[PDB]
Amino acid sequence: ERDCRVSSFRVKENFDKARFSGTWYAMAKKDPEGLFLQDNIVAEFSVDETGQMSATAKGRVRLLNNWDVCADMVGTFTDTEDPAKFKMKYWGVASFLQKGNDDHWIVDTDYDTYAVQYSCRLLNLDGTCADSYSFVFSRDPNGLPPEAQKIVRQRQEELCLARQYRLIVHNGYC
Ligand SMILES: CCCCCCCCCCCC(=O)O
Ligand SMILES: [Cl-]
Ligand SMILES: [Cl-]
Repeated sequence: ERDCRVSSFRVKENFDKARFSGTWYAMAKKDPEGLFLQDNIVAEFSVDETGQMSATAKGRVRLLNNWDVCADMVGTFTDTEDPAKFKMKYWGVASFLQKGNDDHWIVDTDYDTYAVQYSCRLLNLDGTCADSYSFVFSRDPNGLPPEAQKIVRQRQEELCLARQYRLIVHNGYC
């Protein structure tokens, strides 16, 4: 019944980069193929005078053969015609960390409590996403209040992802 075409997904009306700046703690993640950020994931958003949004992120990543390292990542956001949809160029402060360019959508936020982010890296031929990821962010590292949690669950369902998240732990690893 429900529409899972990426082209159908609503995103945050009149998204305000300035209001979104500051520290966001990842509470939950839906992983893409070949997942990178594992847990202890914290993002820092900024906007400069030209209106350009950028971010840094810290988190544990586990490169294969199970060697744990705290990745330090950088992202810069190129605007699109939709104020809530961006292209995010990202890299690690270390050369060998994963680099790339992903769609970065702010699906919903109230700026001071919760955010829902979404990226489809690759479409299916029917317009659904073949390879997606999504972060749920909280301003408070101890988690969302119930009213926000309930809104977020609705958005997770609208993205056709609600069954597919895992919780992100924060235990000072970094
Ligand atoms: C919120 C901006 C984060 C900086 C870009 C790093 C994001 C790349 C990792 C996301 C995909 C994954 O973690 O599997
Ligand atoms: Cl609930
Ligand atoms: Cl579920």
